[PDB]
Amino acid sequence: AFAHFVLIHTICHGAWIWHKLKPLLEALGHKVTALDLAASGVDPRQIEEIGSFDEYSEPLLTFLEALPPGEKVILVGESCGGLNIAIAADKYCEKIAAAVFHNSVLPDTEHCPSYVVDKLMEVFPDWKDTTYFTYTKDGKEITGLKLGFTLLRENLYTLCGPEEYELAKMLTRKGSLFQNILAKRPFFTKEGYGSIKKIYVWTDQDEIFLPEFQLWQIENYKPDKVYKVEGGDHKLQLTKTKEIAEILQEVADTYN
Amino acid sequence: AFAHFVLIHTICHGAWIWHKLKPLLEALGHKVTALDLAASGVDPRQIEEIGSFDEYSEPLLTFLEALPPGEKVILVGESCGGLNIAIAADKYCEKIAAAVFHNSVLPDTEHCPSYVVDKLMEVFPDWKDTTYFTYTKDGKEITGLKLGFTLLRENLYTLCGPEEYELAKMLTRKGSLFQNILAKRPFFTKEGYGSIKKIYVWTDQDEIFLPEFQLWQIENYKPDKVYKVEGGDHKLQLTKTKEIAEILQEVADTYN
Ligand SMILES: N[C@@H](Cc1c[nH]c[nH+]1)C(=O)O
Ligand SMILES: N[C@@H](Cc1c[nH]c[nH+]1)C(=O)O
Repeated sequence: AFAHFVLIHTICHGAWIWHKLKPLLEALGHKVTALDLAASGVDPRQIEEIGSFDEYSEPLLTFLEALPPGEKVILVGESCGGLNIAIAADKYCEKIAAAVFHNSVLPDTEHCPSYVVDKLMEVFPDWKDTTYFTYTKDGKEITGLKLGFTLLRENLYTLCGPEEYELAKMLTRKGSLFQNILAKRPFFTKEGYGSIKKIYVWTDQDEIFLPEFQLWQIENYKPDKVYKVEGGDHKLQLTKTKEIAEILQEVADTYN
Repeated sequence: AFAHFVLIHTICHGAWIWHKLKPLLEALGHKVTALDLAASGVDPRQIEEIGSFDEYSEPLLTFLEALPPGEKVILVGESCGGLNIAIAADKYCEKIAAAVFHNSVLPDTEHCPSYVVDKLMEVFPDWKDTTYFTYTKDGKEITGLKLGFTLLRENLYTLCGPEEYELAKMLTRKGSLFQNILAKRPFFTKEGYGSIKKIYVWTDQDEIFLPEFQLWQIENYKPDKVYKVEGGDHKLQLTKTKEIAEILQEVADTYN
C-alpha cells in the first residue's frame, strides 16, 4: 500500500534531517509530511517562548487536527521524536495507523513521561561540548541546550559524510528537553498512546542511544515489531536511508 | 596560500547552500565563514522587519567590522550575493583581498544599484510558480517573494540531486530583492567597490542567469579574472563543488 508518513525530527533539529528519506518514500508512491516543530528548523519562534514538550509539539498536533475524518498517517519519529508521538497519540490515536520509533525514546504508560529520558541520562551522562542555559517561561526555569559540535561529529553523525555533518553544524538550533516539566506531566494513557501499534527501528552502532539503553527500552515496553538495521549510526535516515525506506514500505503494507 | 573565505548566500537561502563547499575548502587548509544574512537561514528575523538590501546585509557588515586590523578575507557571493559584496566593499574595501562572483549579479559604479537586476528581469521575466506579497517598512511598500518549487527544480537546481533539491524546498524562506529601494540607493563608489579585485565564475548551463545576461554583465563591467565552469547548473557550489574549490584555491594563491 501507499501511506501518508509524517516525519518528526528530534530536538534542536528540523525537517531538514529528512531531506534524504523524503524523496525516496515519495519515489515509492507515499505521501510524506516532514514538519518543523516549534522553534525548530526555519520555524520563527525561539525556544525561550516554549514552556513544555507539549507546546514544542504544536505543529504536529495542529497538523493532525487538520486531517479530514477517516484518513490515517504513520508517524515516524527519531531520537526525542518518540515523546512528540506519545503526546500526539493521546489526542489523535484515531488518526494514527502506526508509529515508527527510529533510534528513539519509547515512553510507556506505567511511569512518568520523563522516565525513559532519565534512563538515557544515566547511560549517557557526558554530553561533551554541549552548552546549557536557563530561561523562565510561565514561572518555570527550563534548561535549554545547544549541542556541541564534537558531540554532533562523534556521537550523532558518526558515520555521516562531512557535508551532512556540515548541515548539522549550520542548522542545529537551541532546544530543550523540558525534563523537569516532563516529570510533572500526566502519564501517557493506555487508551490513547498505549493503543497505537509501535514499530521499533534501531541500530546497535548508535553512539548516544547505546545498545544497553535501546535493549532496555525494548524490555521495558515491548514494541509490536522490532527491526534492527545493521551498520549505520544514530542518523539512520542519513546513513541507511534505503534500508529505512524498505522498512517503512513494509510498515505501510502491514498497518492502516 | 591559505585565505579566509566568507561565503555569502543569495536571497531566500542561507548558509546551508555552502554545506558541500565549506568542508572542501577547509580540507585544503582555508578558514571559511558561511553567514546567514538577515531573515535568512536560521536567522531569527522575518523579511517584513527588513527595509533594504543594506539592512539585509547586516550580518556581513558586522562580521567585517569584527575583523582585527590587518586581516583580509576573500568574499565569495552567489547569485544576488553580488549586491551584498558591493555594499560591504563600499564600507570595508581595506578588509577585502578579492571578491568572487559565482553565477552572480555584478553591479557597477556608473548606473544605479538596481541596474543589473533590472537587466535580469528583462532577460528572465517568467518566474513560474514564485509568489509575491507586499509589506510596509519605514513607509516603503516592498515586494517580497517566495520562490516557487517548480522554478527551484527547473531553473536553479536543474542538475542537483533530489536530496539537494529537497533541502531547497524545506529551507528556502520569504525574501525580497528590495528593487525599488535599490533604485533610489546611492551608487557604489569607485574608491570602495570599484577598487576591489573581482573574479567572475559562471557556467553557460545556468538556467536563470542565462548566458545572454552573464556575457552582458562581463561586457558592462569587465572583471579582473573570468572563469567559466563547464557543465553544472546555477548552483555550481552543489553540482561542481571540486571545480569551484580549485578556482578558489587559485584565487587565494593570487590575491591578498
Ligand atoms: N540531537 C539529538 C537529540 C537529543 C539530544 N539529546 C537527546 N536527544 C539526537 O539526534 O539524538
Ligand atoms: N534563489 C535565487 C536568488 C534570486 C532570485 N532572484 C534573483 N536571484 C537564486 O539562487 O538564483
